[PDB]
Amino acid sequence: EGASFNLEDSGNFLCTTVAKGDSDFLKRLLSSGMNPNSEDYDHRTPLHVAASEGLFLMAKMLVEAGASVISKDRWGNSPLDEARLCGNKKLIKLLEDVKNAQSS
Amino acid sequence: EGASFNLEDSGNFLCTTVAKGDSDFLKRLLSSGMNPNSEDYDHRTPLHVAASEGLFLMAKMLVEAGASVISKDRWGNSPLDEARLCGNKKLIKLLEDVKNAQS
Amino acid sequence: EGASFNLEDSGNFLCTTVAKGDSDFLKRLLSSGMNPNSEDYDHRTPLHVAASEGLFLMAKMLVEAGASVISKDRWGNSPLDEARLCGNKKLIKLLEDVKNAQ
Repeated sequence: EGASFNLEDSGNFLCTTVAKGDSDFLKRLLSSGMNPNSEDYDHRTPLHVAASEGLFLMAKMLVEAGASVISKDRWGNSPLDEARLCGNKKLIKLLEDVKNAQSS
Repeated sequence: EGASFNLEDSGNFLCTTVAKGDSDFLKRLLSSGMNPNSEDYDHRTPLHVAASEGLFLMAKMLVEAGASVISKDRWGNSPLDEARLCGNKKLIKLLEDVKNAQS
Repeated sequence: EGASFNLEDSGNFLCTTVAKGDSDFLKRLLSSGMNPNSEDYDHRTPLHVAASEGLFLMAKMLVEAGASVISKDRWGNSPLDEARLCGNKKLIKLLEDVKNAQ
């Protein structure tokens, strides 16, 4: 029927969901695809939160939803920067390649 | 009756509520004794959000609730430090006074 | 029923309420029909006081109500001038956007 949350701050609710860490909840949400990424009160997209948290599965799944890596938090840090800070090889490679491609 | 909040992620919900910016509604939460020390997934206190955004009044009441200002976030900046980054002289003033009390 | 505030020294009361800093009280006040365009005896709008105090959330409520950004104070200073004195860059930006719109 064309399911779409379209909730108030649904992307910010995804920031709160990455705070929850429920990858299944997130997968079903992003299957409904309410929002790819949206800045939180810290101006951090849910991709920022996942990348800083090292949640590579959630971050890759958000990138599949459309969470951009060129977005930067309140302190001008992209999710790629957070992933590089974390040091997650798979997540670092994913965000490096995706953001470098996104620049073009 | 002693009914408490018992609400999941009190810190993150407080960050969200301060983000809304309803000073009297936060005050009503405080009349229910709302969680003084709070933090979201980025370890950012609602004090952090208020100070980075310069919400001096919200931070004023929240600190009145007994909120820890020396507490820092994922970035290692306290709400005092976040206000210093934002340069809210009045908010820096209040947070510094309460910190000198706390230190 | 068409309630109107009809309260003496409305601008002065609004400046004093900005001094109170109760954002919810002012939100409900100016959303109940009161106009914050009115200034005080010092011709300072409540927007003037908010901008000098750097009360961005409070001044944003104020502007949405209709508090003039190009109105001057007793000393001939706009709320934009008050924002520049405060040092709040973002407040300066929205006040400049409003002056251009107005």
